[PDB]
Amino acid sequence: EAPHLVQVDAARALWPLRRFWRSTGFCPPLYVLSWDQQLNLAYVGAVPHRGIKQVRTHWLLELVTTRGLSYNFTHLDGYLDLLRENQLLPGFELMGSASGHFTDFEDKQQVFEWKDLVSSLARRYIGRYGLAHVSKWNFETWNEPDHHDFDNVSMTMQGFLNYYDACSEGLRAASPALRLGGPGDSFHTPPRSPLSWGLLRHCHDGTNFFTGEAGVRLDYISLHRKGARSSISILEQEKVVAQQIRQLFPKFADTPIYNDEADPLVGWSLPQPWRADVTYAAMVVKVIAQHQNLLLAAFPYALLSNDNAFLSYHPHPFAQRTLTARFQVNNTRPPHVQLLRKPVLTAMGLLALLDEEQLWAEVSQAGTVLDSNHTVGVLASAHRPQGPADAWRAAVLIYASDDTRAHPNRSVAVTLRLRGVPPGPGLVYVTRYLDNGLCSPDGEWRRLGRPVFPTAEQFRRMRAAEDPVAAAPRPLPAGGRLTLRPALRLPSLLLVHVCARPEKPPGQVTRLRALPLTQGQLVLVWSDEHVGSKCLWTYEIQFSQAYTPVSRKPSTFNLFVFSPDTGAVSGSYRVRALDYWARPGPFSDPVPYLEVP
Ligand SMILES: *[C@@H]1O[C@H](CO)[C@@H](O[C@@H]2O[C@H](CO)[C@@H](O[C@@H]3O[C@H](CO)[C@@H](O)[C@H](O)[C@@H]3O)[C@H](O)[C@H]2NC(C)=O)[C@H](O)[C@H]1NC(C)=O
Ligand SMILES: *[C@@H]1O[C@H](CO)[C@@H](O)[C@H](O)[C@H]1NC(C)=O
Ligand SMILES: *[C@@H]1O[C@H](CO)[C@@H](O)[C@H](O)[C@H]1NC(C)=O
Ligand SMILES: *[C@H]1[C@H](N)[C@@H](C(=O)O)[C@@H](O)[C@H](O)[C@H]1O
Ligand SMILES: [Cl-]
Repeated sequence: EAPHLVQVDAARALWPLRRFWRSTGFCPPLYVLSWDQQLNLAYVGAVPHRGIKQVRTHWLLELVTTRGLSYNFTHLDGYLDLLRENQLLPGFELMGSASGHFTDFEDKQQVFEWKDLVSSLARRYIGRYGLAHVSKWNFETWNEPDHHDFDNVSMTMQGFLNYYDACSEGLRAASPALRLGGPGDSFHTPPRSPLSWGLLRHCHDGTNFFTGEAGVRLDYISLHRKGARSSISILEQEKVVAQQIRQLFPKFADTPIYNDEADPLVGWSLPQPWRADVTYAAMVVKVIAQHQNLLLAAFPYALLSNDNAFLSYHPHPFAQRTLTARFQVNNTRPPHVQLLRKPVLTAMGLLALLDEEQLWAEVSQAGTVLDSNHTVGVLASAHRPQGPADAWRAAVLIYASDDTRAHPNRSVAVTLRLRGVPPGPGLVYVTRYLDNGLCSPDGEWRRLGRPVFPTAEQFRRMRAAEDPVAAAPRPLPAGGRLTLRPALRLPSLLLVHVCARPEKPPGQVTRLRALPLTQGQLVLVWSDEHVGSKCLWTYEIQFSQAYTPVSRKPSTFNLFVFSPDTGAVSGSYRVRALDYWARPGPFSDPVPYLEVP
């Protein structure tokens, strides 16, 4: 592209910037407690600053069995505990037959039983995690009721309404604070998608199966719309459906709309080279910027989820719609699993640095102003100080993305003119850059000859490309102004982080834990919930076999694979935050690790 001017005015905070994109999801195949999944959700929960919050999970109610009605919740307990351990919430689709029990939602007895199952499970988890926590969950209907083969379950139009009423009453009986929505489907033009449009009319005007009341609770409306490789198309399609909802159903004018399957392209398992690397990452940011700049900044849009928490399959470790790249290394004894962080997951960590107020910004090319429906765009945020562990911040995230198309020839000259940064102590800036040249684990894999079972050393070389290229903190010029002139590739992401120096140093890393990978290798993962500030250079890790630093390139991602040359991993580990002014936080409580022949 021709040169782009990107202006950001830090003195001009316009309105809130809600972090509406912090969701992923997946469908188990016909698993959720496997070691593979345990590693996967550790990667998902390791996005800093709760950058991913929800995991929308299909078939949760196939993790419950019945007797008689009694319910065995053992498997469901295991999955929800695993999300909880990783600071994640279920996108709780009320989806499953309870291992064959439910077959017909026009059978009155089954409808009552469904309500009891939903009451029972809700009360259980309110008891297990607390009401405050469970009230944050998006309980949702069965996935895509108009595009699903219900098979051994009979789910008619009326059945779906009966089912819904049982979901709603089941949750109500447990607590009125619990949230329910649906249908989680595309809303094709009537007379298509009868169960989806039918749900809305039923909730607007229909009769409640249990109470006879006119209308039924619907806390949010969830749709699914994908891009067919176009980013802007997602937004376009959402607006058409939201307008039809608004016109047909006056009561839903302020009802929140979710797009909880908002992917570039339908079909997660289809190999696509652009899914492997920064191409997918930059498009995801582009879609988000489009939503903030062209919609939210007036339909009541509240949530966007990229449905990309699936585990990839041989022979396509990198090329599927996944946050991680899975390698089932079958030539070791015993065989083991390794995951790599793909650029899309790393990108969610850059988005996570965006703060609560949107700053004025303008992108232009030779004086023509361009909105986010273009290949180059920006999201800029500012943060107002909380306490003494906090201070003023600005985060500027620039994308260069031609959707699913990557051209190795293609670059863009950007001039970033940041002004209006308020006076503050120890002002510094840090840049983080991602492109396919420097930061593609898939690139490194292909350069090594695409080994199906990479060696330990080969895995090290691939992982070295996971993190962005980071420039050390530099002091900001006086007058609160900064001009940068980066060359950006297409695709690429550039985050410019400007921080004032908090009075106190970082807080403590917590919930350190170690997941075994194989002999001589483990994953360390931790929480940043008490660290306080986002102005972090790295997490210093120490190992006592006393304590010595594990030297590594800077990384703010809350997970590290330890794979020393020696295979000596027995001992204890501890982790602490290091800020932009070289001040450490307190070390986490340490975690022991013992390999036993
Ligand atoms: C290493 O061992 C594992 C055994 O766990 C092998 O995993 C299996 O890999 C195949 C893919 O080559 C998977 O089959 C695929 O399933 C999907 C979804 O149903 C389907 O779309 C594909 O066409 C294909 O049938 C299979 O699910 C998977 N099984 C498990 C339990 O993970 C892996 O292939 C072995 N690696 C090598 C190189 O032999
Ligand atoms: C519940 O299911 C689990 C695992 O599937 C099993 O270990 C447990 O014994 C079951 N409890 C029953 C049948 O009461
Ligand atoms: C985005 O730009 C294209 C032309 O490049 C235009 O046809 C489309 O309508 C635009 N969409 C929006 C929502 O601005
Ligand atoms: C939505 C979608 N049809 C699927 C896909 O695109 O692969 C997947 O994202 C999800 O499991 C479906 O509900
Ligand atoms: Cl996709």
